Amino acid sequence: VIFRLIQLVVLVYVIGWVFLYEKGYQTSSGLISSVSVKLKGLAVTQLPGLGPQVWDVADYVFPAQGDNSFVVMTNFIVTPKQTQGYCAEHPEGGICKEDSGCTPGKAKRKAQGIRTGKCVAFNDTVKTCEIFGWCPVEVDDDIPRPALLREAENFTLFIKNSISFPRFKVNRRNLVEEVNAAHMKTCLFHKTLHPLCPVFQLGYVVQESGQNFSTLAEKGGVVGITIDWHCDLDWHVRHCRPIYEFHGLYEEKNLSPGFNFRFARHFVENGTNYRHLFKVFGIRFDILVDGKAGKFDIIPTMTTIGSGIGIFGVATVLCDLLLLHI
Amino acid sequence: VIFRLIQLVVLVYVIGWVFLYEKGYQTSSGLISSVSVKLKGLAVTQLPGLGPQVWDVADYVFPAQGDNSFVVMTNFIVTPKQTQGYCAEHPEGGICKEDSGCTPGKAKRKAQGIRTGKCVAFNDTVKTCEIFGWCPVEVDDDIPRPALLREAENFTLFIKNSISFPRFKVNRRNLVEEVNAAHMKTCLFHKTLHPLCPVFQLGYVVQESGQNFSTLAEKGGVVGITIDWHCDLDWHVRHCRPIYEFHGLYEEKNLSPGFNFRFARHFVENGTNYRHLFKVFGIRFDILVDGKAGKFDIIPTMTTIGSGIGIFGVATVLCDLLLLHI
Amino acid sequence: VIFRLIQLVVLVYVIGWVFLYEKGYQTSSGLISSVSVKLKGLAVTQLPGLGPQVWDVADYVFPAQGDNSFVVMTNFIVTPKQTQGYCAEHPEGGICKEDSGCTPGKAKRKAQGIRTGKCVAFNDTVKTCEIFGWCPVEVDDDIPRPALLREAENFTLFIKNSISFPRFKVNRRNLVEEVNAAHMKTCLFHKTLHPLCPVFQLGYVVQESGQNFSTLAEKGGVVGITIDWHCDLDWHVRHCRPIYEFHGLYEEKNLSPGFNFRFARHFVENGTNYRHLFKVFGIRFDILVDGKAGKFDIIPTMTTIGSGIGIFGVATVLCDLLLLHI
Ligand SMILES: Nc1ncnc2c1ncn2[C@@H]1O[C@H](COP(=O)(O)OP(=O)(O)OP(=O)(O)O)[C@@H](O)[C@H]1O
Ligand SMILES: Nc1ncnc2c1ncn2[C@@H]1O[C@H](COP(=O)(O)OP(=O)(O)OP(=O)(O)O)[C@@H](O)[C@H]1O
Ligand SMILES: Nc1ncnc2c1ncn2[C@@H]1O[C@H](COP(=O)(O)OP(=O)(O)OP(=O)(O)O)[C@@H](O)[C@H]1O
Ligand SMILES: *[C@@H]1O[C@H](CO)[C@@H](O)[C@H](O)[C@H]1NC(C)=O
Ligand SMILES: *[C@@H]1O[C@H](CO)[C@@H](O)[C@H](O)[C@H]1NC(C)=O
Ligand SMILES: *[C@@H]1O[C@H](CO)[C@@H](O)[C@H](O)[C@H]1NC(C)=O
Ligand SMILES: *[C@@H]1O[C@H](CO)[C@@H](O)[C@H](O)[C@H]1NC(C)=O
Ligand SMILES: *[C@@H]1O[C@H](CO)[C@@H](O)[C@H](O)[C@H]1NC(C)=O
Ligand SMILES: *[C@@H]1O[C@H](CO)[C@@H](O)[C@H](O)[C@H]1NC(C)=O
Ligand SMILES: *[C@@H]1O[C@H](CO)[C@@H](O)[C@H](O)[C@H]1NC(C)=O
Ligand SMILES: *[C@@H]1O[C@H](CO)[C@@H](O)[C@H](O)[C@H]1NC(C)=O
Ligand SMILES: *[C@@H]1O[C@H](CO)[C@@H](O)[C@H](O)[C@H]1NC(C)=O
Ligand SMILES: [Mg+2]
Ligand SMILES: [Mg+2]
Ligand SMILES: [Mg+2]
Repeated sequence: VIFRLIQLVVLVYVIGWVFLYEKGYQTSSGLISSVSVKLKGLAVTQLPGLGPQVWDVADYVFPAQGDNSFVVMTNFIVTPKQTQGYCAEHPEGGICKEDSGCTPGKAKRKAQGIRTGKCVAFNDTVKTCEIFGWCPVEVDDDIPRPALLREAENFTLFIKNSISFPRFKVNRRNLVEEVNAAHMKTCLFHKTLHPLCPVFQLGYVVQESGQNFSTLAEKGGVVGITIDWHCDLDWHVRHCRPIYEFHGLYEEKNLSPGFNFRFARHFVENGTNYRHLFKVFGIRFDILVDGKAGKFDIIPTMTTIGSGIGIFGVATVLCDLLLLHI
Repeated sequence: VIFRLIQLVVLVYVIGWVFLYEKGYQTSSGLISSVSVKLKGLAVTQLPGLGPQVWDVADYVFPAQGDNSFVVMTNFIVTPKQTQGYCAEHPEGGICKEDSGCTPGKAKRKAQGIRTGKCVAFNDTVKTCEIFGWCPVEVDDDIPRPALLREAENFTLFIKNSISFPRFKVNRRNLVEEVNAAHMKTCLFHKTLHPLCPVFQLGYVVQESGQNFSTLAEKGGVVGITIDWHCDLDWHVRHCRPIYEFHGLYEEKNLSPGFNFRFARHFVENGTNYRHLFKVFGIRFDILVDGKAGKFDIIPTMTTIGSGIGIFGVATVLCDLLLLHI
Repeated sequence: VIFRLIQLVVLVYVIGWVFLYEKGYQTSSGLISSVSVKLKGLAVTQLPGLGPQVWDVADYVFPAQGDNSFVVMTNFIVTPKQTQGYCAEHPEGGICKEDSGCTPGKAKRKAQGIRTGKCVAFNDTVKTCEIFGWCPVEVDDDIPRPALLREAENFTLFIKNSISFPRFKVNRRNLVEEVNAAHMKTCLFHKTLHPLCPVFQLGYVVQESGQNFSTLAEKGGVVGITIDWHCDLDWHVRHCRPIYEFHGLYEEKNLSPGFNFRFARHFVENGTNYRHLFKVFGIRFDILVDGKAGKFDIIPTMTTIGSGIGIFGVATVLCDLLLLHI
């Protein structure tokens, strides 16, 4: 009788686990995703010598059109009115005492310009090789300790994620039926309180990634936002909801901490070409959307049943051999 | 004799389905893809007060260098010569009667600037809190009903998709051998007539995604272009061709319809910093390239044969048990 | 005795191959990746009529903030001070003898502007239809044979790849423990000599992709950089290292060789709107990061053991049938 008992255990396993837990009766399809991101919020940076400068979405989001991976500027160093000319290079490229030390040409690594070959004063104490390039050279030694856009903590990120399961011809948007005009007006995403609001406060996103916004704001950082669409299309499509998880690890001990990049805003003034060089420290938000849809299909159902019978057949042989040797 | 009959059925299944349909004799490798997109076409927008403005690829493609996900501008709202200053904020941030209602600071959500705390006239009828920020504030209430770049319907998208199967060291470009200089000159992609022309008319792409370009043009939209490379490398490499499928669902009832973003073109005029704010309504084309290559390999062939023998062994046991109990 | 001999062979197979080589005792999880790219190096282009122009990271990287897919400019054609006006279109849009040939409107394909309908002289020998658009029209017929930014060969690409295995809560950066401040100062990645230095010389990357930088520099190109994280988390996390492989095939015979795009730098001079049109020929670097982590888990271990017993049970039946029929 114990022989058939195992058969029931195998039958329970197949039905309970393979046929039900793993949804063996369902076929699976990946998704194709499109992510639209809009940032709302504004930061003001009043440099002691420069009047209050405002930074809206058009100025602190890179790229402006948005992408799966986009950068929100949280701190910057600006070299205003850079012009192509001769000037002393940054001392990070070497410090010279006389023109003999400087060699005409271009530095082998991290070149700042075309070295003329004569030493010139970078400042009163330090003399550096004269280069041809964007002048004055960028001085990014002093990152602002309170991030100039630390107010980006309260910026709101609206993630509009349109997914499709092409095999099942099911289109879903992360703005699920629950999300309405009233929610989009005042809702801020919370992992438990508002798990479906597609408006994310950047500080909350960074905090839920296991990171500190104040630390990430100063020198930039990385936050990974995963949107998971695990949907059972055998149920009403309204249950096909996204799951948001935030990822990131900022170790100050780790070398090259944070994220930064340089971009320039070229302009012409007084019939001369100038540019504003910005070393933008910012949090790169990588929005990775993954998921699978499961819809009942007869072909996986039959193969799962066939696999269950095959498992049953193997188990009966194993029980037969077991009883013989024991 | 029925015992061996089932054996043939299992043998037919293994050979016919596992060994041939599923190509069990082949090993499989994913692909690494690079997508190059070039947009050709031009739109002219003659505002009643502003002379005819032309929009070529450098101006309506975001990003200009292109990407797997890029935006073609189909409609825009422009705030010309925005300057950082004091002005009335947009009424969407609140309408005030007196300065008492306004509070100095920054709005908690969708902040437009630094509220000075005194109510000022946004226009004759409506007074809004004075803010410091980009002035005049954007008025995006009236989206142009005929899209300013509705001529983007006839824009041509050239998708240059270079894929590689690194395991098989096979490199393919969507410009297949069939595609030649004469085709690239006049061909427009059609799902059946010209299924290999890599030049796609945007209107056709939107139409084949199940969407209406006129609707998507006004408020933006999303079109997913999937390039599938299902190649059997046992055949000549010339048969490794891409398959293009277009995806998208635009529901006007759905909240936040379409896609839009704001970008600015900063410039200096009369020794003052200005910017042109554009609320760009556009169709975000997400080009997702997937696929797998199958090349004959002895190791999968042996395992498939071994699996077939294993299936044969299980089937014989099942037939044995069947005949006993029946 | 040969019966049990096969049992050992199956036991060796399960333990040796399934349980050990394929790490059946381990569960597997994909990774979520964020790629930060910084380009260092400078190129100078001294046009015979235009003074030496320098190109630093802010000017030759598209997008400036970087992405998984980014473009490093290696050659460009510039149309300076384009303004919206009437002028002769490029002869690629058609050559006319009289105004009768030109038709007012817009060309059906590759439109350059709004044709006024009167033929005008493009140059002394050739007359083309007058259009309204960006003037003077781009003349990209003569790509510079020595690429203007062929010095991009010695540009250094710093790939900062932060990955996470969310199931295992393991965060890794391609700046592995071996990589320190001293390495990041002077190291250049080599496939064998320095396989962990995250600073890549562009010439080396193109060369290791099977391509010639001089060829790719002139007309652009594509290089795929794959970062593979195949990590066994049963071992210390310091062994979770990335593997870099470079992919690309440049066939001059292939149609549409290379990669190029057009972007504009709009500016206002003398109270008039102008733009600098750049046809940027560049190498698009697609950084695809993939990999899987394997950590010992009891559930895969039991199923692998159960599968091994199942394989053992099937093998015993096959040996039984074999001995009967033979
Ligand atoms: N592409 C590159 N080639 C060579 N060195 C690089 C490159 N990118 C960064 N580095 C160097 O690596 C170190 C850390 O890089 P990281 O970008 O995090 O620092 P940083 O202080 O912002 O650098 P920098 O101001 O030099 O761009 C610095 O010494 C930086 O100069
Ligand atoms: N990041 C965000 N934070 C908060 N609200 C947002 C955000 N992005 C969009 N919204 C709001 O969500 C609603 C719909 O968003 P959507 O971007 O589709 O509309 P819109 O009319 O283009 O918005 P807007 O002009 O305010 O950017 C609007 O009320 C908009 O203000
Ligand atoms: N979107 C498009 N629609 C139509 N033709 C296109 C498109 N993109 C490129 N082409 C044409 O395809 C051919 C090769 O394309 P490719 O971009 O490699 O060449 P090109 O010389 O840089 O082109 P162009 O200067 O015309 O942009 C050219 O004749 C080009 O005009
Ligand atoms: C001069 O420059 C060096 C290197 O950047 C810096 O350490 C030093 O403090 C500077 N001195 C002054 C007086 O600014
Ligand atoms: C964000 O939270 C509130 C705004 O409602 C404010 O009190 C706080 O200071 C803000 N923090 C920053 C860093 O701007
Ligand atoms: C973040 O860092 C700041 C300063 O480094 C510190 O005051 C604060 O307690 C940290 N944590 C949070 C949650 O802000
Ligand atoms: C004033 O602004 C409000 C809010 O934008 C608008 O509804 C109204 O039509 C405007 N009135 C005039 C006369 O422009
Ligand atoms: C696109 O098709 C033709 C151009 O050949 C033209 O008749 C039609 O009006 C165009 N449509 C738009 C919206 O520009
Ligand atoms: C698209 O919409 C327009 C106006 O909304 C309508 O006239 C047209 O019939 C629709 N369909 C197509 C295919 O253009
Ligand atoms: C005139 O333009 C045509 C077409 O671009 C070109 O082939 C020819 O060489 C040009 N002639 C001169 C004198 O520039
Ligand atoms: C790159 O290599 C060295 C620089 O160290 C130089 O001799 C060589 O000419 C450079 N090549 C180019 C194309 O700039
Ligand atoms: C690359 O091309 C140039 C010119 O086309 C040639 O001189 C050189 O030998 C080629 N190979 C390498 C490795 O530079
Ligand atoms: Mg620095
Ligand atoms: Mg609005
Ligand atoms: Mg051309």
